[PDB]
This record gives sequence, structure tokens and C-alpha cells, in this order.
Amino acid sequence: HGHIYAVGGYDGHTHLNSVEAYDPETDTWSFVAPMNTRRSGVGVAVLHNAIYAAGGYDGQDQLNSVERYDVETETWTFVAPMKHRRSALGITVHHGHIYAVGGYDGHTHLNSVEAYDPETDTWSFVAPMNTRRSGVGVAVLHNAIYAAGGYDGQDQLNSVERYDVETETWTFVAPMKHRRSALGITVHHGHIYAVGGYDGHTHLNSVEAYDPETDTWSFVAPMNTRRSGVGVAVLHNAIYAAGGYDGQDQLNSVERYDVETETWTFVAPMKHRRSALGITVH
Ligand SMILES: [Ca+2]
Ligand SMILES: [Ca+2]
Ligand SMILES: [Ca+2]
Repeated sequence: HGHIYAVGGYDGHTHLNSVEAYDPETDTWSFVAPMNTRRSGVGVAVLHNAIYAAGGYDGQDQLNSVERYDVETETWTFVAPMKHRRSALGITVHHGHIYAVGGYDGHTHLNSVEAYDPETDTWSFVAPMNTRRSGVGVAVLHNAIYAAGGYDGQDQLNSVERYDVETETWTFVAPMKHRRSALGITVHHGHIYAVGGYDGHTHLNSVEAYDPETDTWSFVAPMNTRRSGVGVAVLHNAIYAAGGYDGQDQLNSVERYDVETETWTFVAPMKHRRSALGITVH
């Protein structure tokens, strides 16, 4: 449907159940049906033409609940809950399944990983990561899921792991040049883009890109704004960075990276400021 969906987050006072969608044809945001549950630190993905919002924090607990938006009915419906409560988890989709990666359960930072089967409406565990990671960024590239950065309970991480769906286990790949917790992670062309985050000292406007052909990370032009708790997605050959936290304020601004001009430019802001939001393209 070629729209960017911005899901939940925290606006500085409220944990949001609000959802809005960006139309690139008109450069405008409009609101969507709100979720059943408030969710900051939420993970979101699209599976068989529906948007899933998994985990997060509702203002009182970390969540194992998971809800599913159908664009036709404009309704959010709960599906089976995750086995682990997870805020600041990563969420992605591979081979018809949703993968919930890491996160924080209210006491522990998780290395556990669970997969959702929409045909049986059940979650199952898969291989845990080598490293515990909340505030992790995930994405899929070819036959693998990548988990980059995050926070292991005491350190912000620059390490990066790859889940090979054939070997069914996680292995380390080249680390990021910067440590990044609460970063955004997305895939463009054949590369993984790591966007923003927090390095233990400041909130980052920097960006770097992973080439699987060479197992190396390289510099890309930084964004105009520092953003941890940012959501990122690709739409029509451009990368969008929406929301986050610049070190002082939750953000409603949105920037778009053009790969030709290597330039970030602001587009229309969202109606709500959202740190620790989910962002996906539907
Ligand atoms: Ca057009
Ligand atoms: Ca089916
Ligand atoms: Ca190759």
C-alpha cells in the first residue's frame, strides 16, 4: 500500500496507542485506528498483508501481547501472546513468520528469540542470540536475520549477529563502527543501514551501512537530527527516519535519505512526537 506506518511510542508524557500513516504521494500524515494497548518500545512488521505490533510497554508493564491491524476493516485484533514479555525488542518477518528478538522483560535484558506462525497462531522459541540485547535493531537480508547493537544490561553494543535460517543459529559478523543502543535498522539495495541510536555518551545523528559482499561497515551521510529510539523504513528507494529522541525532546520530525544525492531532507512531521516507536511500510 506504499505508506509508512508510525506505531505507538512515547511523547514525553504518554505511552501512545496512536498510529499514523504517511502518504508519499501527498507528503501528509493521517491517523489510523489506534491500538487496543498503549505501546512504547514496540516492534512492528508486515506479514501476509497485515501489520503486527508486538510487545512494548503500556505505562505499567512490559507486554507479551501482540495485536494485528487489518487495513480493510481498520481493526486491531489480539493474536496469541509471546512467551516472553519484551519491551525495546526487534521485530522482523522471514518465510511467513514474525521473529521477536531480544528486548527487556522488566527485570532482565533478553537474548531469547521467538517466532510466530500465523497458520497455527502460536509462538515457538528459536535459537537465542549470543548476546543479550534490548534496544536492538533487526532486519532481514537474503536468507538471514541480522541483529545489530542494543544494550546487554550494562553496555551499549557495536556487535552484530546473523541468524542463518539454514543453520538455525546466530553467529557474529563485523561489528558496527559505533556502539548504538535504540538504533534504527533497515535494508536498502543489498545493504543494512544502521541509523542513530545512543553510544553511552550522546544520542547519534550518524549513520553507517553494512555490505554483506565484504563484511564491512562504512560511513553514510549523517542525519540533520540526533535520534535514539528512532524508527526507519525504505519506501521507493529512499530511507525514512521518523521520530526518536535527540537528547532533550521526543521528536515528531521525519527525514528522508536520497541514495543518489546522499542527502537527508525533512519531510512532513508526524502529528505525534514518538520516541521508541515502531515504523513499517505497508
Ligand atoms: Ca506518484
Ligand atoms: Ca493459511
Ligand atoms: Ca554476492
